[PDB]
Amino acid sequence: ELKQEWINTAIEALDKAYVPYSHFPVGACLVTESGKIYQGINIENASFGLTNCAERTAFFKAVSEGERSFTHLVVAGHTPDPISPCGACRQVMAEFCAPDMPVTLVGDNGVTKATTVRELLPYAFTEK
Amino acid sequence: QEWINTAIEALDKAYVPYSHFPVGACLVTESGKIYQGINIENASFGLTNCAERTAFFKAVSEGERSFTHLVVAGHTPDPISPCGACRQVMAEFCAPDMPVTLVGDNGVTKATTVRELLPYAFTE
Amino acid sequence: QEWINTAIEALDKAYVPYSHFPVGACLVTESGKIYQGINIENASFGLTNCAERTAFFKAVSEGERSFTHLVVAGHTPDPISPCGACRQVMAEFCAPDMPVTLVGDNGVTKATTVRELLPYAFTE
Amino acid sequence: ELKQEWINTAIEALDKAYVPYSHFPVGACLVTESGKIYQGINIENASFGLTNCAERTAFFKAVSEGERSFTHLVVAGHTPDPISPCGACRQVMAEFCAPDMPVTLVGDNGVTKATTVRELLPYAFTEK
Ligand SMILES: C[As](C)(=O)[O-]
Ligand SMILES: C[As](C)(=O)[O-]
Ligand SMILES: C[As](C)(=O)[O-]
Ligand SMILES: C[As](C)(=O)[O-]
Ligand SMILES: [Zn+2]
Ligand SMILES: [Zn+2]
Ligand SMILES: [Zn+2]
Ligand SMILES: [Zn+2]
Repeated sequence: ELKQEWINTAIEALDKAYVPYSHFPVGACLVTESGKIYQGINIENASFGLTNCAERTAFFKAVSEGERSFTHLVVAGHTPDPISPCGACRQVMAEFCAPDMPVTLVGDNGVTKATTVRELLPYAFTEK
Repeated sequence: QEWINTAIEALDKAYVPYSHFPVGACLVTESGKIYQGINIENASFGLTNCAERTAFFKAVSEGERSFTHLVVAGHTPDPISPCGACRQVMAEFCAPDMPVTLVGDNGVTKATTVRELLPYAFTE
Repeated sequence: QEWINTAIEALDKAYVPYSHFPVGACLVTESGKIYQGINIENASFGLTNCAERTAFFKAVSEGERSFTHLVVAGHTPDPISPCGACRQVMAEFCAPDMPVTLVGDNGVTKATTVRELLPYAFTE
Repeated sequence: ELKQEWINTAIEALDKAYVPYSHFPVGACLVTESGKIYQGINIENASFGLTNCAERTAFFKAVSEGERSFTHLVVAGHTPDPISPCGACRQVMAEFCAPDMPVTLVGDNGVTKATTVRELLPYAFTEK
């Protein structure tokens, strides 16, 4: 039940995207230790390199409000296969999430992929 | 003063385990809503996000598109200077005439604007 | 003219499969050495690198630290504007007085400087 | 023999770093289809988010000179375990390199890790 709600939150973010250059929305639902969620949207810039992905938007929102303990991340796109977080997003994930933290990826027609931080970013570069 | 206080109080909440250089931001909408930003570093420095951009990403994620003021604060002898990446995100979302207040330690402030910080801006 | 030609000729070599918006750069050292930059996009747009920054990274990787001119070109009606991220990298490595020539289509040019593009720069 | 030369190139980049903020050098040796190499260095900025990693510096050098076919990447750091490319670097790797392209990571005391693009960035986000 909870996972279905998180998926709906990530999907709803697709209509909150700021993507006037790619027209490629991505949505995220980041779940905290308490179960409160932070929604992420893609936010582009005319200089493409300053674009901020939905996953990172969710982390920056949560971390700015003092969140440091995360239990799940859901990411959605309008894609034939489940949306894949880019490497920059995976690196921010690794800063704040345990390797075992589950990640649910969804795409068109209900396609889903169950994964984890450890699986998305093996041998991760960290403060360590 | 409330906007200055929001930016300064953010300094004690920043995620800066690598620089120990906190930056705070207060982004104000036309409706008067306040969005607070902090800098959020990463073990890979290039993935660090500035306080100004954190505030914009928060506000834009909640549908805000009309901004009337930005305050940026640091623990600096002179009023802190927004970096060029932050200025480019300001230009994406703010009118050139939108005022920007820069703050440092011991009450020092500098009044500026989007137009002055990023002249001949790269745009759409 | 050679510096302008280097920046314009880079436009046909850019890696821009997503924007199809090429940008070229020519970075000149005090010794007269030329470094050419192109923009290099990524499927994740946020990992895109601008032509100006490509030129700086090339030059700095070869030990260059003294820069006397930067030319930036685009296929634009007015002279192309460096984004704020590029301006911040210029400020890392260039004196405020270093001249910057901006170029667009049909011979349009704009003369500027690091100091004018990024006033009150965030620094060391 | 060739791999030892690439490792020396990546190690030599450690003395070409521009890292006045972290004092954490990273070196890279990117090998093209012809065997010509591009050396990468870490290049920091006072605004940390504009820092460019050694791996990406090597790719940007090579790609600016028309290179699009890469056969190996070596990365070096002064680290107890073999240096780990961050996720941003892995994402640029995936733009230009085949999943099977080998990656050699080295650290202090000759420690080495043999890996690949597919292993560093599974289920990679791409143009596809
Ligand atoms: C799937 As993405 C472009 O938000 O890293
Ligand atoms: C003053 As800043 C490092 O947040 O651009
Ligand atoms: C003019 As540009 C997109 O290289 O900063
Ligand atoms: C190991 As690195 C900081 O060059 O991604
Ligand atoms: Zn991403
Ligand atoms: Zn900044
Ligand atoms: Zn730029
Ligand atoms: Zn990296």
